[PDB]
Amino acid sequence: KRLKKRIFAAVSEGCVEELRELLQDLQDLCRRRRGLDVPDFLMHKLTASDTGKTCLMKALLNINPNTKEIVRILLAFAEENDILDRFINAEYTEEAYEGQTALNIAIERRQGDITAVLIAAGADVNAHAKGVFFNPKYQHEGFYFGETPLALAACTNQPEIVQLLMENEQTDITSQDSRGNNILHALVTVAEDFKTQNDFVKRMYDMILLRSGNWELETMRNNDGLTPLQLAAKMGKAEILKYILSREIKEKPLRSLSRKFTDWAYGPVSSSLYDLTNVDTTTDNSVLEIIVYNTNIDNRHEMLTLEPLHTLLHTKWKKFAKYMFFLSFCFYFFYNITLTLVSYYRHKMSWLQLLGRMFVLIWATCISVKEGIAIFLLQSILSDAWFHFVFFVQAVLVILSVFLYLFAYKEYLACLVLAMALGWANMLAYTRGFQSMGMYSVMIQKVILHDVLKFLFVYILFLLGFGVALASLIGSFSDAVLELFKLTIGLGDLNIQQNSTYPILFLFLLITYVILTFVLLLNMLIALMGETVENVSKESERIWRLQRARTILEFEKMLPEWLRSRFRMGELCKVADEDFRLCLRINEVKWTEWKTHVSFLNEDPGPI
Amino acid sequence: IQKVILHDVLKFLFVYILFLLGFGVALASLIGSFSDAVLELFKLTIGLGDLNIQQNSTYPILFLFLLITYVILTFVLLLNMLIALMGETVENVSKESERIWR
Amino acid sequence: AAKMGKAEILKYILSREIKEKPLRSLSRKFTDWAYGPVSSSLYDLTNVDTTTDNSVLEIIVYNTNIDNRHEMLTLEPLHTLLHTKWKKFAKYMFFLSFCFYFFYNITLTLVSYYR
Amino acid sequence: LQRARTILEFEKMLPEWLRSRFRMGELCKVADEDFRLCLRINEVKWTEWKTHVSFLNEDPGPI
Ligand SMILES: COc1ccc2ccc(=O)oc2c1CC=C(C)C
Ligand SMILES: COc1ccc2ccc(=O)oc2c1CC=C(C)C
Ligand SMILES: COc1ccc2ccc(=O)oc2c1CC=C(C)C
Ligand SMILES: COc1ccc2ccc(=O)oc2c1CC=C(C)C
Repeated sequence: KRLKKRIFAAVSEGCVEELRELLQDLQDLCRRRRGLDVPDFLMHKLTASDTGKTCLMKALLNINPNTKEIVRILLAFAEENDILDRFINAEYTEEAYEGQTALNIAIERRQGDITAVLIAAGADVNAHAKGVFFNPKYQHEGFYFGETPLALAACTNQPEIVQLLMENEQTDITSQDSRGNNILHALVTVAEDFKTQNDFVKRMYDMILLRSGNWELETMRNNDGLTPLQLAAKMGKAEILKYILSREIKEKPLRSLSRKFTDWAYGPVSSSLYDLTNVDTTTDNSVLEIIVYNTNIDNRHEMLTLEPLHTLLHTKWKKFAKYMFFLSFCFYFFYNITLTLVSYYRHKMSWLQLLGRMFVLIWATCISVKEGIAIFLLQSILSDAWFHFVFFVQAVLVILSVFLYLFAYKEYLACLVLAMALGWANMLAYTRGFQSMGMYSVMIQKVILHDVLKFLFVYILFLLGFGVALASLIGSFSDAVLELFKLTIGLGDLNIQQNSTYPILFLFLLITYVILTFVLLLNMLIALMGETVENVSKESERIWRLQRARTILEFEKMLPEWLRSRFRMGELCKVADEDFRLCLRINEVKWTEWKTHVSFLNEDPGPI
Repeated sequence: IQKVILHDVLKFLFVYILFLLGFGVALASLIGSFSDAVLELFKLTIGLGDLNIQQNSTYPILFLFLLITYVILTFVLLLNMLIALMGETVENVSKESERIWR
Repeated sequence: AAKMGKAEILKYILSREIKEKPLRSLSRKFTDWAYGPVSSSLYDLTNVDTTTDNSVLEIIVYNTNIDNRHEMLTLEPLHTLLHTKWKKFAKYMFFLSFCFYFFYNITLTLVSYYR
Repeated sequence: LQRARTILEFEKMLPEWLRSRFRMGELCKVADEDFRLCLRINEVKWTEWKTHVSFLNEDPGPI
């Protein structure tokens, strides 16, 4: 048993001669074991039974410059012993690291020739790794490359290994794994910005894709049920998503697997067709929908700047929602006027007094029904869900107050005033929907209610400290609050200063409160400017790009299907043989670079 | 910047006058008197209204609420247009001034 | 290094690791394990932590005369260890001290003459 | 500063036996005849790429 560990030590070192003679000793052990015929006696002596690690495994852990000689001897030892398939394709037995198959290790240790010999040995190169480490619940715990030796070298930027694994016979590029992912998913899953990662995730996405040659291995969906394009949306990885939409290929026999088809070019002017296979909302899950209806990811302002999203989003405003938002704006504007006039300022022939109150009741319900479902469908109060709360609350209190008049409880009038009060509050809520005027204010209403109230929570507590102090100078306590609030106004004067007890002490506590208020009110004035400059100033139009585009698709589901069927952007076009696609046309002009053109949708440039 | 300050302050004032008349009909419901309620609430911007006019006939607890909500929100809004004019009109209107001067 | 407050040398002390085998003992920031792009490390705590009467962290705190204390605390074995001591002790300790003195001021003003 | 000032100021206020429970880091062996209390921090790098030869352990994950 010491002899086994001495081998593991000889595994751990480059002692070539010491490694050889122990195998000569182990060969003599196999000779003396006649009855076993050494199937597993070879296995038992070369492997710790608790962990499943072998001699070839542990040698690939510890890399020395004598490692290549260790490999060629270990493979020479197994081949007389005829158990190399059992030897090389051994795997881990514990639930962590589960089935690692140290061909995986040599990829991770980046040894190309050592990898080539194991391929030349034949090592089941589509070996699915498992284990809690390879599929971690947390980011700090493990590393999720997607359980594939091919995808590992892809994820670890070793393109020659990606090249060398590419032309094996039983490679099976289309493989799936635990969590249901394909090789492109993990490439999306493991990606960052141009900071901290430089374009290899893009390029290794490209390099494997040219070998593919089929629309499948993008049409596949995971166990979550998502395409790599869909998973690009849900993960929100921006830099890969730019590459997907503008993926064009000049090289002829596989120009089919391409997007952004070049329509025509005539010198500095060209036109192009961006594909709409799954971007537009004609399908239940679309690219544009997932980017809108998620708050948890990040960075939604960046992704919407990208081109086939950006123009298509602009067109849907122009043909639908600029009419739709202005119409919704005018109806609720008439609704608030309809509330306040017939409150008490104004029943047989008086039709328009009665039909006016009827018009209030019918429209407030449909808002309350639609918002009541929508709130029940769903973090939230930071953006737009607190707003959709107030629309529902204001609608109910209109309905609730009139129903108090039916049961004649006297608070029907008082609840009616609160309903009309919040009716103008939601009238302020449409002011963000203009391009400019609400949006610098509304997102800073998020900020100015935060920063001034924390000053006011100081200041009201700063108020009541001085208030009980002067009340001790001889409800009168509530009157002392009202007296000291006049000092903020300036209404208190010299004659009220003529105290009964200690005029010298009463003269001190006044002027200390005056100056410190001038200290504090100047301080929040200064500190708001230095903090909210250029950060809240930019984040304002960020949410303006959000909450507009939020509502645009929210208007889109409100339209009927037959009227949607008229308004379909883009057009059915033929980019290749036996293919017909709806695509979006965008004209543009470049001047800087200059190239002759070989890829054409048409010969004739102009619109026919 | 008279081109600019008439644009940016009036859109605040078109909010604020509409922000005025919403509170104006609310306190008028607390018992032309409607035009007098505008003149009463404009005194609050001046500071002329005081404690004795607060002694309402109906619901003093509700009349105490609608005053102080208008005071703070006015201090919110008038501070907001003060901040937003500085961050927007810096260095762009400041350069475009001498452009038109040329 | 702490008392003089020389920052640039102090970064070299804490992350002083050596790959060269026969003297890898005289090293700090021991590499735990690495698997591709993910690695773990062990920063030593020979004299940094306050288990000894004079420690590195103590001298950086309890001096005003030197300079530049914001720079030195950005350094790594200080920075994480300082963050952990907030989380396991002082966020409970400061909030508890905050609530007692908050109750204390209310306890002062009420029984002044109101009751 | 003043946060981290008070943190160590709270530290001396604690008793020794309760401090003895809360000891950050762990006793580990980095070399022969050496045992040290050290702090573990995980991190991720992408830019440079090197094969690894210096190891505390062969097995990456927490056991
Ligand atoms: C009005 O159309 C919209 C609407 C929303 C967004 C949101 C993000 C964005 O970056 O772009 C957008 C556009 C395009 C604007 C123009 C001037 C072509
Ligand atoms: C165009 O109609 C609109 C417009 C705007 C809104 C705003 C919020 C909302 O929840 O509902 C709305 C509706 C639906 C009302 C009807 C009568 C179908
Ligand atoms: C709350 O933990 C603290 C406390 C104090 C300091 C002081 C200096 C410093 O630069 O870093 C600090 C941290 C670390 C914060 C995080 C979020 C890891
Ligand atoms: C946790 O206890 C606290 C909390 C906060 C402070 C603040 C300043 C101070 O000088 O002393 C303090 C103490 C010690 C009091 C006791 C009863 C042991």
